[PDB]
Amino acid sequence: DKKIVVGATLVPGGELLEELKPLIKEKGYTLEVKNFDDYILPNEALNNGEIDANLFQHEPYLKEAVKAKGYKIMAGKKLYVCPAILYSYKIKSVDEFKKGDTIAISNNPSSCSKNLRYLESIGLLTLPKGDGLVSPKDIIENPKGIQFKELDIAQIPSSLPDVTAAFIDTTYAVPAGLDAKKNGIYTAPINDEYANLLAFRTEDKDSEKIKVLQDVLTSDKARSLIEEKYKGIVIPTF
Ligand code: MET
Ligand SMILES: [Cl-]
Ligand SMILES: [Cl-]
Ligand SMILES: [Cl-]
Ligand SMILES: [Cl-]
Ligand SMILES: [Zn+2]
Ligand SMILES: [Zn+2]
Ligand SMILES: [Zn+2]
Ligand SMILES: [Zn+2]
Ligand SMILES: [Zn+2]
Ligand SMILES: [Zn+2]
Ligand SMILES: [Zn+2]
Ligand SMILES: [Zn+2]
Ligand SMILES: [Zn+2]
Repeated sequence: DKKIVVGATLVPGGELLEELKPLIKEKGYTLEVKNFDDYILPNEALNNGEIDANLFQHEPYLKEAVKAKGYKIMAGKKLYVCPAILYSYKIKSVDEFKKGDTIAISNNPSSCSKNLRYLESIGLLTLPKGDGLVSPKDIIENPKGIQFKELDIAQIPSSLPDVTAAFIDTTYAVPAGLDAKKNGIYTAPINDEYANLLAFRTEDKDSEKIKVLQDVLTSDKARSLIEEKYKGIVIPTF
């Protein structure tokens, strides 16, 4: 009734929501955060009706989820970007890549494709022109003989000792104890197309609960919380 149940991955959405509880209480609502540890279940729960909203994804991921699963869900206002970061225990600069080196990448086709294009933009390889999805099979030039290890996203943090470098979502990196200042060698450009945001059932588009959530999530308090906790790795888009 006056309870809002939001599903979220701990970092950054879960902890942001937790610190916004008092502000939500000021709007006359109680907030409960349901923790999820993966990118699949939060949307199921949302479409099932178990949660009022979720905070873990960007709109492109949601659109792909809607296409594959037929969820009746929707992206809200852009909140913050979480640029992909390339981590390494073995080198400090992308200039230090050499023959035989291995990069761990997600087996998600969109993430994989996007990661390969990041590596292209820094001159490490070349891909065919266009905007379609690319894979390691499509690499035209590969000067430094970089091999790619395609893994489940949950496995990538623990792979860092066994590979040269790895692309890891901040949602996975931070709870795994990875420090981007210490071990990050490349951060992806800011692109608000990939801004994480609140998602909710299309039916609840104009409901007060979603309205309350998006108010507090775009507040000055929300901005300062993001900046104070993540300092550079999660960037507000409001
Ligand atoms: C579940 S879509 C990926 C979300 C992740 N925090 C990112 O922006 O990279
Ligand atoms: Cl809670
Ligand atoms: Cl319905
Ligand atoms: Cl309703
Ligand atoms: Cl203001
Ligand atoms: Zn806290
Ligand atoms: Zn207040
Ligand atoms: Zn809680
Ligand atoms: Zn899970
Ligand atoms: Zn309903
Ligand atoms: Zn509702
Ligand atoms: Zn060095
Ligand atoms: Zn350089
Ligand atoms: Zn202000």
